[PDB]
Amino acid sequence: MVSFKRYELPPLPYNYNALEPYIIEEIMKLHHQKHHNTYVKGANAALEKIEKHLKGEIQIDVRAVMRDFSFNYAGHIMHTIFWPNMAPPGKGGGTPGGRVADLIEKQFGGFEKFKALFSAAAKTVEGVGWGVLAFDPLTEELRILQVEKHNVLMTAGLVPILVIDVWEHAYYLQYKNDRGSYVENWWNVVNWDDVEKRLEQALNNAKPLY
Amino acid sequence: MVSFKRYELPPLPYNYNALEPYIIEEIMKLHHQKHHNTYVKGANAALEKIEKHLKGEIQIDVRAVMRDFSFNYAGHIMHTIFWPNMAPPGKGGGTPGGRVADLIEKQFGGFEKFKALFSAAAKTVEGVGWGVLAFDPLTEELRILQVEKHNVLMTAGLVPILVIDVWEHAYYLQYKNDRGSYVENWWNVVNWDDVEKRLEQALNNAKPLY
Amino acid sequence: MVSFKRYELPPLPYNYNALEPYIIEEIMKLHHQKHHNTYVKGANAALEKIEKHLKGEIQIDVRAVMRDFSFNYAGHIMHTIFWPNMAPPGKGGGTPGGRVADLIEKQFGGFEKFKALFSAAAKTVEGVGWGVLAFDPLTEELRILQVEKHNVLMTAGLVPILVIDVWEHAYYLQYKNDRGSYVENWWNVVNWDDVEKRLEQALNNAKPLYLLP
Amino acid sequence: MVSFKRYELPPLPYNYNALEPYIIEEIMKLHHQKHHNTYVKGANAALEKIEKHLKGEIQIDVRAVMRDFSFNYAGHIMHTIFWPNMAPPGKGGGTPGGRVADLIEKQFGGFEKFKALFSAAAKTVEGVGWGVLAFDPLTEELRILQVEKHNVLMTAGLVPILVIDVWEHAYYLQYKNDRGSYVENWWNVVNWDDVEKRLEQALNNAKPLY
Ligand SMILES: [Fe+3]
Ligand SMILES: [Fe+3]
Ligand SMILES: [Fe+3]
Ligand SMILES: [Fe+3]
Repeated sequence: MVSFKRYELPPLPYNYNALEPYIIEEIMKLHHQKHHNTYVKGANAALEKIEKHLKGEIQIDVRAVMRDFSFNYAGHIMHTIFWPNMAPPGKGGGTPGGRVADLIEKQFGGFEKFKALFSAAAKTVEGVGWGVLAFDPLTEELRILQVEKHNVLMTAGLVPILVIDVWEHAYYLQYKNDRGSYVENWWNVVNWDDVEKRLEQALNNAKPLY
Repeated sequence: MVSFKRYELPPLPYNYNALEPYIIEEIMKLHHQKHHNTYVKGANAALEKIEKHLKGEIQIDVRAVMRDFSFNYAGHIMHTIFWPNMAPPGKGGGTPGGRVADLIEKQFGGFEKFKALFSAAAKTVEGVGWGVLAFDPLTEELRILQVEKHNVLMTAGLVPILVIDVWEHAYYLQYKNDRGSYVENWWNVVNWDDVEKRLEQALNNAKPLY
Repeated sequence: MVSFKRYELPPLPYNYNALEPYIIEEIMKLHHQKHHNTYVKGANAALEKIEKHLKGEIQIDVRAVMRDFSFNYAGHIMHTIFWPNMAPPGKGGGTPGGRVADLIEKQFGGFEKFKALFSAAAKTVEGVGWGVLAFDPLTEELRILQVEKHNVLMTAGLVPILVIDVWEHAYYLQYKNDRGSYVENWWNVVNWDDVEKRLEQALNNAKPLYLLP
Repeated sequence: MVSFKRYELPPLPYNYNALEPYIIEEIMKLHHQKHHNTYVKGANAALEKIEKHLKGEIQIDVRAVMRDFSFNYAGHIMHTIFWPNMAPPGKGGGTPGGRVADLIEKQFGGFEKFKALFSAAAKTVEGVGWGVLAFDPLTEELRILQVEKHNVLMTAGLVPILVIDVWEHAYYLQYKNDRGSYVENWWNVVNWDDVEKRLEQALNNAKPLY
């Protein structure tokens, strides 16, 4: 038995204020340094308990520790995708090209219509959660869904390639209750290059994965 | 637009009575022909609604339809993994070798410790759900977790390689309320070569996705 | 400190085979002696942990232990209402009268419309759960809802007066996957006298719990 | 048939700035006028769909509409309890007497032990939700629990007599990520007069409902 590899906080791919005016520095700071850090620490702490259990040192509530692992792992991986999904206005914003634009044209009937559907998915998350654009390994097509918290409504298989955090902490300081305006403005920092790089990996690796 | 690719019910890799005496024919029949078919039909039905919305013919409750998609897609993919995860005793059962056994030693301290943990995870799912052995693309390590329903507690990233269905319909006609005995018996039909193939694909393809 | 009062498994109000042919003896036996008993034990086990935590004897995961309490307490109270909600065919079945019929006409446009809606609610629970007819203390009207597991989608305030268990263990041995047939057959053992009494209590007692008199 | 009685947004028992310095005016105002109002509308909108369905005027997804009703009704009743559970500091805060103090002594081993447990329950809500002190009709005793969102982990029977909102919108503008500090400060505005009156009604009324 070798000890588990610890999860690590991935640094932001841009400065804390690089997403202004659309997302303010203070949100980015809090979001990355308080919130994301906590998921990393929480996922590791769950695995530490599992380890002490396996080594016969303690007897854990397997369901409880696994619920802790699930929520914190999911928070960790969802944000790890969230950050590079965005970029400073210029590098971020506008409309996609390449392979992403092609499937969006094919599945959703154009960016316009995709954007409307994704925005509606994000805006209408009940409570806190995510709007998610995912690659389906079973059909090699794009799917849009919601995730509640970090780990509710998410499924096996589906590979998130573009996600928006619609937890209240993601916008409240700036947009107050107005999640709709947040989602509208988030489009101006979407890093279509990062998304494109993900659809590439998925088209190559996801079906041959399942 | 191109109309979404439909999901389809996979055939079982063996006859309905082939996992006897561990899982009786009537369960396998009902489970595949009734339950799994419902998920295929529901996942498609959800995507038909999204299509009509995209064609501008109807307006949908995006949240509601994506919850339907989520549950049925999850049910479909989880069962698609579940069937080939099992095999008629001989091909099914026993103790794993290869890379599966290798990381089972590294992560869990051996087959018996792993078996005990996986079994406890499976047995203690609250309500209906799944015990899941998954490959973590962020650490390239095994993780065990539970899923409730098909689409609760599941996270992005984690690739399920071995799953056990602990919904009541999976065992009740034979084991009645005794999920524990069903879980103990299920080990005798696990298709470890299938699990091995899945882990190999996961080691090859999963990490370069996130 | 004296701490907590324990939950106990109630007896059924009738023999295990008393709801036949609509619900078979085997289901009633397993459901009561194994499933319901398990919730009683689970709720008590959670309260024992909280106790030890409060005495400083251990330090629990409060979230985890409260999740266990929630699920098992909910299972216990839901089955506690479920059993007397039914009665052997004769006392059970048929159509309600009294205050329940009055509110069903007002809220739902009659019994046939109510039945169609309640049945749809029960039949379409995603995964395992309950169909629930409840009294709303804020409006003193009936409401129908679903509950998933025992403790998901349930809200504060609403007082369940008629519930149907649509967990798979409630019907599978007899109806197999055909939850629809089970739901249809279940109407034949509804104890409307029990539902009526619950509504009487709700009309008298529920509103003041929330809107102070 | 009679059209349903609509839910209405109650006024607060005090002005938006009356809970300062513990909860700032801007939070109280947004929380009441935006958040609570939205639940009232959401619960009414779900009931209207049910009505139109019953009148044979529209098609509904019964599950979806009932999920909408559940969430919004729950948000409404929980905030309806939340507001009078608080009072301007002076009338609010301090230490309970009467029947509430008596049960706190007998069950939790006194106020400080109760406060520590309730605070722990509130602080550790996973995602958004509520810390709840409820009266249990089966035992005529107090119980503590968490609720996630407004309508997850709540059970039948239990009557909330004291609740704390730990949705991020309840604290984020003032306390940022520091929910712990919010929970600690909230004790200074607890209206124990209100809690005592709720308990007295529950002692009188709750058990016979079941
Ligand atoms: Fe976040
Ligand atoms: Fe299944
Ligand atoms: Fe049951
Ligand atoms: Fe709130």
